[PDB]
Amino acid sequence: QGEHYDVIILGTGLKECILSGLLSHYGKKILVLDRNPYYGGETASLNLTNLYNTFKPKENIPSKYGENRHWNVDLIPKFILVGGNLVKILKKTRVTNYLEWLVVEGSYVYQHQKKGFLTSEKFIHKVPATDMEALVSPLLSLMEKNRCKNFYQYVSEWDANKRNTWDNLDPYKLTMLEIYKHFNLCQLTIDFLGHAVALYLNDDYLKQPAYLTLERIKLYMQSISAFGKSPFIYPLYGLGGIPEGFSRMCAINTFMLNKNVVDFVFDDDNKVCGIKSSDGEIAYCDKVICDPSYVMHLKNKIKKIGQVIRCICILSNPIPETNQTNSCQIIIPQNQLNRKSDIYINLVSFQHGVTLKGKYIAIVSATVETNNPIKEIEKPLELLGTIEEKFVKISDLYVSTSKKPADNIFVTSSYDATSHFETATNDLLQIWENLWGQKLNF
Repeated sequence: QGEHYDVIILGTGLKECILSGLLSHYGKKILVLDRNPYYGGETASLNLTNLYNTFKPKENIPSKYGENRHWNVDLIPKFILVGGNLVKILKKTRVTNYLEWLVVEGSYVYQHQKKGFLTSEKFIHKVPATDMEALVSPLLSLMEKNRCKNFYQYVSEWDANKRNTWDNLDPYKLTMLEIYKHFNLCQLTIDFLGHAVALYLNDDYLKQPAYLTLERIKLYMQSISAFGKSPFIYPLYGLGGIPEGFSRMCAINTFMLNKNVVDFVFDDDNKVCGIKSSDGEIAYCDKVICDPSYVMHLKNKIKKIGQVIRCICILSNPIPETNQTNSCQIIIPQNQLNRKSDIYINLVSFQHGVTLKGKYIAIVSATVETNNPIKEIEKPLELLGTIEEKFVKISDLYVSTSKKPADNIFVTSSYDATSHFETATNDLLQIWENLWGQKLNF
């Protein structure tokens, strides 16, 4: 009798949209519903009116910021690694072409260098990604430069499946730390390699087999060649083209805003079999994918693991010491700020169609470790020069309580503090694997 779908998806956050795209691509019958009057959920894109309504509702919008059409401010701007899986997913689903991609102009890492007699105090530095960049890197002593050049040369020719490229270092038996020690790299070198090139969140990889990390370092290095300036891209007008893109694509094989779900329907074995709205709509389904906001009434679905702070800052000029770049990423390794998790800064501007020409947006993101998260981002904010306005959002971080829920309600994790997309893609890939029992193939 009633409407029936393979999967009903609740929320139009980026992960939900991407998963909807993949389901529609592989022939599944889906319905996508969102309580909000706009797409994007926690990853929504805001114009000026909406940025101000959301964060500064008592204030007039300054005239100097001009018209709404120039502003597309992602709440959660994550850059995308050229060689990563999101790009592969967008290719497969044929959504890539609804978007225009522009390279992020630079990649920086924080390493404090104290004022000397002939050298200024420094904080952030270009991340070297070729042998030649390493030999010339201010991150490395004269000597360490040669060593890092040798390391990059090695990785550049290294192959996980060709032993004659290993120089007798077994990457399945040796740990990454043993590989570093073979090249006699120092701790600060290890710091930026692990956090800013291999793009890890912590130093657990040091004790794991080397091949995992070599592949990632090689991937970073390969990813630059596409656009040269960095291995990261971001769409013109920001990540808001993505839900639009997927809505348009899925409609071929639909998405609905302003749809207020008020209940899950469960069968006799407590497995999801449908959803109901406040407007007396019902549909049946075999599975649900949703963000944590849709399961706040349900038992043992999500676990809070912490909070994230993001501070969106309007600047008058590029970030000092980033070579006047119109877009950039700054990775701050946790040991640099005496803390237990990294801090990240993304910068975007008129280049990516997200701000008025002459204005910039820097977004500082951190995992909350203290009673006073605003204080935790004080030093990072000092990197930005004159800040015109700040828009701060602190959010709870949830993860799902199991990878393969018996009830067939698959919950996406909250977006983490990272400035790039990998961990989001990893979560949606894990959800995909467990929906159908098979990894996505590229």
